[PDB]
Amino acid sequence: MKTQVAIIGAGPSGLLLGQLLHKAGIDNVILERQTPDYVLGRIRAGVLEQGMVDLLREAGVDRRMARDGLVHEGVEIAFAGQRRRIDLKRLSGGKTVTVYGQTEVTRDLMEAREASGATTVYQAAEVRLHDLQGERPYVTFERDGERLRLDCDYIAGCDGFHGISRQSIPAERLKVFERVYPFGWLGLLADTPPVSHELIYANHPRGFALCSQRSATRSRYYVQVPLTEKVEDWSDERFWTELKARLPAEVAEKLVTGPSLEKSIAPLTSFVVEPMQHGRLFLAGDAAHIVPPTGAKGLNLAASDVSTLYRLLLKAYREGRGELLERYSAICLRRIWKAERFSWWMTSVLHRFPDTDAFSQRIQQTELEYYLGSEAGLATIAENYVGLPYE
Amino acid sequence: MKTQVAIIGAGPSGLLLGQLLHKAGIDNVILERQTPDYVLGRIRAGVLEQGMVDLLREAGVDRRMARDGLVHEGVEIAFAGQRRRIDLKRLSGGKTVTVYGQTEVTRDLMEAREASGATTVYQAAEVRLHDLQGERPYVTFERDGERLRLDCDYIAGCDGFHGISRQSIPAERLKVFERVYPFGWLGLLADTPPVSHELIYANHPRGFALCSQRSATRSRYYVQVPLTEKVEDWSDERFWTELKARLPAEVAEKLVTGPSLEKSIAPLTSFVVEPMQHGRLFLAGDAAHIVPPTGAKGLNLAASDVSTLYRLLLKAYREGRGELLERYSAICLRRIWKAERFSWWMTSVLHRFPDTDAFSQRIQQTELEYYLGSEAGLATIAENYVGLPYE
Ligand SMILES: Cc1cc2nc3c(=O)[nH]c(=O)nc-3n(C[C@H](O)[C@H](O)[C@H](O)COP(=O)(O)OP(=O)(O)OC[C@H]3O[C@@H](n4cnc5c(N)ncnc54)[C@H](O)[C@@H]3O)c2cc1C
Ligand SMILES: Cc1cc2nc3c(=O)[nH]c(=O)nc-3n(C[C@H](O)[C@H](O)[C@H](O)COP(=O)(O)OP(=O)(O)OC[C@H]3O[C@@H](n4cnc5c(N)ncnc54)[C@H](O)[C@@H]3O)c2cc1C
Repeated sequence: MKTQVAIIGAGPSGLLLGQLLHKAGIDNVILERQTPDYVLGRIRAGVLEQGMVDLLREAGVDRRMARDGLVHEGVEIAFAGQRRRIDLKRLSGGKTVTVYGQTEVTRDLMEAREASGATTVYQAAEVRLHDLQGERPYVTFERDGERLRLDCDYIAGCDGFHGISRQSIPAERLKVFERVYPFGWLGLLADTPPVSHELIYANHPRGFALCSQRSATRSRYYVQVPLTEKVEDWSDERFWTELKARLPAEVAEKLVTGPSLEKSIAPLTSFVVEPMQHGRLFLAGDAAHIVPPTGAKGLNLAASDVSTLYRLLLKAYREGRGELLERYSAICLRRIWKAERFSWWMTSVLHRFPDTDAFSQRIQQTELEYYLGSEAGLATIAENYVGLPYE
Repeated sequence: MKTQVAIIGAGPSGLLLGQLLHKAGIDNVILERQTPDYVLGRIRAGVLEQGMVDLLREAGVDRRMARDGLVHEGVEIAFAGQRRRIDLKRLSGGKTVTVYGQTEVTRDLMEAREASGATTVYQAAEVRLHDLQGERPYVTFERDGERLRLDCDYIAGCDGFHGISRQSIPAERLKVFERVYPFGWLGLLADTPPVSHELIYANHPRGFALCSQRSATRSRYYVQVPLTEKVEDWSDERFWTELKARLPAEVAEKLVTGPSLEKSIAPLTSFVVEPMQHGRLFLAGDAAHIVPPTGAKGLNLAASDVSTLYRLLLKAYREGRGELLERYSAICLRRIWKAERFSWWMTSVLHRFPDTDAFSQRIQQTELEYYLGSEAGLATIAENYVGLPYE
């Protein structure tokens, strides 16, 4: 079989890229290792930037989002017995963020792709990339025991952190920057109304806690935990008790608890690879970088990578300007490093780090007091949170 | 002998406090371990905040400063082959900083004190504090072999980092926060015109460099060096060569070099003690806290401590409101921690740290790119640099 753009991965990056290209008349095939069900089971993201919201509209998949998404104008940070609200809207110059589950976005894209008739191969096993530096690269995979070959012009590696694409680039061509945090986030999804109409990030002596939501009757909560913890050691009962201990009293008493629909631990890490391309292979999303969830940037960076790749591919196909593709990495990395810096900052001021001396603890506390008390300080948080401009 | 306020230390803190109190009619005695000459030999500070400038006027010692000081409206940061100017004036809402040597400020204060006839005892050896928690504390010292006693109501410890005052407070009453940096600043004072009309802080792969000044014909330069260095290993020739290697080409070629009037190494440290008082003893300046020189806050924090102590002492004596003195520490510490956080931030983004991984190096570079490229980011630097409001 042959196509123009082969896409490895049917997570949000691959689906979004596939939809945008399909609409512009550029044929693409998506190869996914898992089943549609497995992909739909991943909870993940809840916060979307306006740029991503606009990209969904451009891809014509925003109906359900416009109806069901919750536009947030502010966010709250609680520390040392204080609760400070950051008016994102006022401080960023009118921008806001939208709360809409990653599961929902993925479902919308999958339904749109299914309807268009564009090619998608689930359970595509043993994907291998070939002749990346040639003019005719190809992808081989197994479907029901038989090895098939897919010829194409370009390959978009949208296969996440553990994908085959980043592994297909000669190791000596890549420079990796990585940082592993000494903690993870234990998350719990409950069919209960959220404790607040806005998100609450809490810095507490026992560790970080976050009150988020999915809708008016579905909440998502997180608590920082050591990497040595096992989810089976955390009953719903223990989670609720611990969550309450980390929140302000007035917030903790209005908390409606309930059984969990989902519970899991996500370890925190930062990861960046430079460059993000090799010959005809271009990496996008988690395949090229990981950000700790504290700043809500992961999916949102996947969106800007895809927006950039789609626009460069359009010029290559429609305008015959293939030279512009060499610029992909430089353009993406500028935004990636700034989002990484913000996600790192947020993580360092909201979490409890093991083996922290007295000086560092005081500085951490003073960072919050200063940034949340100064108009200039609040503005740096707000502009980064709503998301920096796309290039 | 008897006095109202005994002041330990004739550095800028003690002299400034002594002058303000004398003018308000509150008698004070200053005890200094060294000679006037030794004190005058310390180069130190070059940058003053507006609050300190205003306090000098209030103390009636601003003539020479108003004539000789240089008002700066901006400052420059050079990194990765770029030179970025921070318009302090525009970004802070009209505030600026004044460049006037600490040696000059000290000389002005010493001449003013000498003229007023207020008591100052130089070469006051073996100073000891007594009955701090009593209603009648006293100070003993030796002058020309004979031990004298000085009775007083209050004692102001303005004796710097190695003073006797902080050592006179029961160790279990104090909580110390400290951080030692793995480098020092090798400074050089030259009788040459400065390379720029504004300061240049430079982050370079070889390490930090700073281009400062004292007047139109006297410059002060610094380069970051390991703590294992000896000033005798650094000839003027080696210093100039190294300085040039760390500055942008265009700046390095306009550099007028010359023999040094003074050369010394200052190690970098952060130090805070809580509280800053014990009974009738109140600590001010370096006796209570040390900030790395990167943010130019040391002398400037000494000024706000003194301004607060003077105003509280005025109410105690003039208005009989002695209870207000219990508030000294809380008021000072709020400003101290914010200046410490800024001095720490400045130090971490401008210096080369040993054993820094690739991720940290990129984040350091991105911090500069973001803060110097965003209006909100530039404003946080500017408002902190000109100095946060006095309480
Ligand atoms: C707890 C948590 C909270 C988060 N919160 C937020 C938030 O609020 N906002 C935000 O912006 N981000 C958030 N993120 C991040 C966001 O979820 C991710 O960045 C996003 O999933 C990345 O999308 P992707 O398509 O690049 O990769 P993925 O979602 O990992 O999808 C990659 C796909 O490729 C498939 N694949 C893998 N290997 C192969 C192969 N060899 N062959 C073929 N197919 C393969 C995989 O099965 C998968 O379907 C959060 C993440 C977590 C863990
Ligand atoms: C390289 C460098 C650059 C700097 N640059 C700046 C700048 O640009 N701007 C800024 O704000 N700050 C700067 N600082 C800091 C500033 O110099 C100090 O914070 C300031 O000297 C503190 O004043 P002080 O009076 O509290 O203490 P000091 O200046 O140390 O004076 C204390 C006095 O007490 C005396 N004393 C000591 N022990 C006793 C005793 N036992 N009995 C009696 N007398 C005693 C000492 O001899 C001394 O005279 C810089 C510092 C350095 C090292």
